[PDB]
Amino acid sequence: KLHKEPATLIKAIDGDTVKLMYKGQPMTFRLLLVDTPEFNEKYGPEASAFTKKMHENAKKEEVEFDKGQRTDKYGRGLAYIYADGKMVNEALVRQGLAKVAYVYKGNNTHEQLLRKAEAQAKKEKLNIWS
Ligand SMILES: Cc1cn([C@H]2C[C@H](OP(=O)(O)O)[C@@H](COP(=O)(O)O)O2)c(=O)[nH]c1=O
Ligand SMILES: [Ca+2]
Repeated sequence: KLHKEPATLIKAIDGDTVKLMYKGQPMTFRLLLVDTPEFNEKYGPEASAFTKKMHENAKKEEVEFDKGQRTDKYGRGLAYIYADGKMVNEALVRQGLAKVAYVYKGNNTHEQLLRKAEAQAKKEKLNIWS
């Protein structure tokens, strides 16, 4: 029911935002359903590094919008972002580098997937959960 669409990296930003070219236009994307620590907070650097590596090493980046709001109040695109088929949002949670967060009704298709990842991260006492 959701669809992956093409994009190309313009620039890594931090754990939960990235600059991508989408339909030929530069956009800042904010990753749905997650919150990484800000760069100055604990695990912030590690979260940014993690996403910078995923995004930059990817051959193919893709954007998947949910069923709701596609842009937030700051004009950031709201999407699930995939790096060579692997969801960055979920990877962050699974590594304990983000919390599931900002779960608004109707842009929450992958909520349960991410919560499962968070439970596994917490069980493994990874990073934020250490
Ligand atoms: C993830 C997400 C954030 N936002 C807004 C809510 C928060 O508003 P406030 O700025 O007023 O706190 C902010 C959190 O983003 P950041 O975590 O990037 O700051 O982004 C949405 O509106 N929709 C979303 O899906
Ligand atoms: Ca954040």
